[PDB]
Amino acid sequence: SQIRQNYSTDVEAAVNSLVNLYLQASYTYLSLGFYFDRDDVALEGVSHFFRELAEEKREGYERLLKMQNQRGGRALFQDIKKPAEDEWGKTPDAMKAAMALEKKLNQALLDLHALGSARTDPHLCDFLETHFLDEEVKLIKKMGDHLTNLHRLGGPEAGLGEYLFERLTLKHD
Amino acid sequence: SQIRQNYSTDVEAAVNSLVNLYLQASYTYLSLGFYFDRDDVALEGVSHFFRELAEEKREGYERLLKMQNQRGGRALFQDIKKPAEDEWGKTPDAMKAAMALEKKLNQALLDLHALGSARTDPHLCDFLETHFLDEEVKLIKKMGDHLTNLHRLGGPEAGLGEYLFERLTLKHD
Amino acid sequence: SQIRQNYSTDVEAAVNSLVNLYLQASYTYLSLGFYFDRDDVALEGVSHFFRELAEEKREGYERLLKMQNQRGGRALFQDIKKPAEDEWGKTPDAMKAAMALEKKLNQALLDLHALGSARTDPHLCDFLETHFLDEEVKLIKKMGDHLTNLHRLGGPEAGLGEYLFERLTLKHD
Amino acid sequence: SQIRQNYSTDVEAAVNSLVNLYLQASYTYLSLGFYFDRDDVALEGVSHFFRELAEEKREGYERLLKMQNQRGGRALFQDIKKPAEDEWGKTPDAMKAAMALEKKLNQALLDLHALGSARTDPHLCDFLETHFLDEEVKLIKKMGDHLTNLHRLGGPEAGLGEYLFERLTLKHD
Amino acid sequence: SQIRQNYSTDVEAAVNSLVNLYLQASYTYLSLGFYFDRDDVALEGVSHFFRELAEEKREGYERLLKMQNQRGGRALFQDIKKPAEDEWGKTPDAMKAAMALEKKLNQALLDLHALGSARTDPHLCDFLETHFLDEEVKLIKKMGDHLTNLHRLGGPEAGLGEYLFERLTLKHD
Ligand SMILES: [O-][O-]
Ligand SMILES: [O-][O-]
Ligand SMILES: [O-][O-]
Ligand SMILES: [O-][O-]
Ligand SMILES: [O-][O-]
Ligand SMILES: [O-][O-]
Ligand SMILES: [O-][O-]
Ligand SMILES: [O-][O-]
Ligand SMILES: [O-][O-]
Ligand SMILES: [O-][O-]
Ligand SMILES: [O-][O-]
Ligand SMILES: [O-][O-]
Ligand SMILES: [O-][O-]
Ligand SMILES: [O-][O-]
Ligand SMILES: [O-][O-]
Ligand SMILES: [Fe+3]
Ligand SMILES: [Fe+3]
Ligand SMILES: [Fe+3]
Ligand SMILES: [Fe+3]
Ligand SMILES: [Fe+3]
Ligand SMILES: [Fe+3]
Ligand SMILES: [Fe+3]
Ligand SMILES: [Fe+3]
Ligand SMILES: [Fe+3]
Ligand SMILES: [Fe+3]
Ligand SMILES: [Fe+3]
Ligand SMILES: [Fe+3]
Ligand SMILES: [Fe+3]
Ligand SMILES: [Fe+3]
Ligand SMILES: [Fe+3]
Ligand SMILES: [Fe+3]
Ligand SMILES: [Fe+3]
Ligand SMILES: [Fe+3]
Ligand SMILES: [Fe+3]
Ligand SMILES: [Fe+3]
Repeated sequence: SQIRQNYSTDVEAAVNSLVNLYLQASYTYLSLGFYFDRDDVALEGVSHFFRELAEEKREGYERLLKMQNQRGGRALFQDIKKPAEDEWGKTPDAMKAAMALEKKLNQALLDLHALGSARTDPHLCDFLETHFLDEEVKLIKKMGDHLTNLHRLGGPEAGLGEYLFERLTLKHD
Repeated sequence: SQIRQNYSTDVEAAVNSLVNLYLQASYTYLSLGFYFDRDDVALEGVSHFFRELAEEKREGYERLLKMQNQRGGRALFQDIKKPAEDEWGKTPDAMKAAMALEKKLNQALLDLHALGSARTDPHLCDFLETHFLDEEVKLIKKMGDHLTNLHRLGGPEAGLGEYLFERLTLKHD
Repeated sequence: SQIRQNYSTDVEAAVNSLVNLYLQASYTYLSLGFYFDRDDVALEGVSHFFRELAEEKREGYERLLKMQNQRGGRALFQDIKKPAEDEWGKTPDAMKAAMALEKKLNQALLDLHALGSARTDPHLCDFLETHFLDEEVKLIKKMGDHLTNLHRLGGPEAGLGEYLFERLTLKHD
Repeated sequence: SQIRQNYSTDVEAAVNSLVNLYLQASYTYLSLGFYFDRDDVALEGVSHFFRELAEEKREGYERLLKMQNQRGGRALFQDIKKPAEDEWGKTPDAMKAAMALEKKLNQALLDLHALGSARTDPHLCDFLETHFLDEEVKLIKKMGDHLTNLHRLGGPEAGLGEYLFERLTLKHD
Repeated sequence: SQIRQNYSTDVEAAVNSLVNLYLQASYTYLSLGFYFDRDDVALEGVSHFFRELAEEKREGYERLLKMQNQRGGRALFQDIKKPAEDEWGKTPDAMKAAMALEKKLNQALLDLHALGSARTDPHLCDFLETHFLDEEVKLIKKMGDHLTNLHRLGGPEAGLGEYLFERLTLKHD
């Protein structure tokens, strides 16, 4: 590139990798979102919560692609693997899957930041600090809170608690 | 003081004492407030309720300090003792601690009013009547009401009741 | 914590420590603020300046506590030591104490950032960069400016200069 | 009186006495106010400050007279003694006279409250608490502050300090 | 130039020269402006006054360059010499340097006008009359006024006068 300056080929490759991980995360949330809209699951606030995450992950990979072009790297795309489950169980099972996905993304971001640090790329380090690291921390905190309220609502009266959590914590209608 | 008139040195000292008690109460509510924001407690309306009390106790000690200066006494500060617990249990345990704290503050206010009465200081007596005694009575009544609704929600289905009380009585989002 | 990821127990402890330092700084500014409101000191712009700093330090420790909870650490509180003086002298003595306090806080922030760097915690490093380091630098610059104008106003005509500085530099009525 | 209930003849008399003291205080502030408007004194902010006090003392005696009629006592007026000085010196001499006057009024209010207490007249006690005691405390605190700023401005450069205090503390034009 | 008409090569060269003098004057005011913002000088109204002059000199050289192009001359730039001092002393020393700089610019403008007159270039003569000569006269008059008020404020109480002049004559906050 006539513009490329201080941008390691290893960072360029790891940015492409992280774009595939966001594409795959977005597709997982797509599937979670539709699953909760099934007539035999029918938790619209849960569905909305995951659809909005599919959108947020989408903005993540678009931001990464834009930055790849601003630095003079070249986007390379790979096949996007289907989500790990076809059916996602009850609200607490889905939320625990989402939390494990966000931990995996957060560790990928932290590995990419360590890589950019090792290549002394402060533009890369600040881009991740600014647009990604704090957003992940807030989201994981929010999922932890939701798992804790789902657990206080669980036990023998679990169907009732699931109905209440969807109605009084999550956003709907 | 060139301004000091009818202001006993014993009232001045007891005002300093009561400022330390408010500082300590404010710090207790700080700790309650953050405890309820932990990802493994996650009751935002409970957290909000205690954070607002930390603020209200803050206004109490600032009002006492301003009055100390208006009467020509001298503020003297002491170390502020840490709150009595590091972890505050469930909503009803926290609310019972808060109620015991407000009883202790209310008795301190009532002892300071008896002292000002014994020193025939009607400015002091009216300052406490106006800014403190009725606010404590209202708050204790409100905590009594909350304890009564927590008790009707307790028993075997306690986690559910705690989730409902936070959602439908306390203020959040 | 079900949410804790890449958050060292040493950072968690040093965040608790820094919260105690902010609590103590806030309490120092409380005392400075009331001291300047005494009828025999009576510099309302000086009092306002320190009261606003008590508030700003308050926002600092609340921000640190919120971040401790977002990362999945646990707030632990200790006794808050009383301020180092009961009487704070004239404006330039108070401002030199405030400056020494802000230097000590700034060095604590810089030590916590070096610690987070040594534990490769970029969320921590960016949190301090964003919310604390530049605010301290600006405040210390402002205190340096105030000390320089107090010094040009000092000497034999010191009472006059102190009255003018409070009236024409500091905010009041 | 067909309306008089629980209103001691000694309180009625002491209310008449206190009305004469307010009339005399108002007349002292009248004289202070015009003195500072003399072409050879010419401190308009000082003049304004005392004229406003003449008005405030006026509202005091009118409030006392209205209350005398509400309780069914009978206003009795006596000759109003002229102010203690024809010329009031410099700002700090005038402010020290005003402060001594407000101390004397404050002690009269405190003696009337002790009297109403000894006659178990809680309407009287609350009337003084509500309309007089806190207003006196605030005013004396304000005069103490002004005396302290006048003192920091005094010494060999006293004419200059007096000009600055009038311009930058007191209200004018 | 296909447009050049009645534009002497000596005027073109002297316009390039005068552009270098304005660049150098602008850079002097830059340095004055930052010097007065140092924590150990701290006179914000003085700093503002010189920063605005850096801007005004900037508009001067841009106006000269635009006019050079309108007449069909060719801008030629030379190295811009650093300002004559690294530290500018107190307000009156800085203002006397600024005044000497404006005298030198004013004499350069007057020499360029005499040159354009000798080449019978009335477009040049009117351009300088309209955009430069009266602006210099007003500015020098204003600097003379400031030097006179600084001198009435000088002597043994010089630090005080400097603080007052910055606060009550110059623009700040
Ligand atoms: O949600 O945009
Ligand atoms: O839209 O973020
Ligand atoms: O939604 O950002
Ligand atoms: O709540 O103010
Ligand atoms: O704010 O009370
Ligand atoms: O909130 O008062
Ligand atoms: O100051 O908020
Ligand atoms: O409020 O910062
Ligand atoms: O005040 O931020
Ligand atoms: O002043 O009414
Ligand atoms: O009018 O008080
Ligand atoms: O003026 O009340
Ligand atoms: O100043 O434009
Ligand atoms: O802008 O002149
Ligand atoms: O500023 O022209
Ligand atoms: Fe959306
Ligand atoms: Fe969104
Ligand atoms: Fe978004
Ligand atoms: Fe969006
Ligand atoms: Fe609030
Ligand atoms: Fe409040
Ligand atoms: Fe309040
Ligand atoms: Fe409030
Ligand atoms: Fe504020
Ligand atoms: Fe603030
Ligand atoms: Fe703030
Ligand atoms: Fe604020
Ligand atoms: Fe009036
Ligand atoms: Fe009035
Ligand atoms: Fe009034
Ligand atoms: Fe009035
Ligand atoms: Fe400008
Ligand atoms: Fe300009
Ligand atoms: Fe301009
Ligand atoms: Fe301009």
